[PDB]
Amino acid sequence: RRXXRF
Repeated sequence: RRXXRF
């Protein structure tokens, strides 16, 4: 979630 959201 962190990576795609960022």
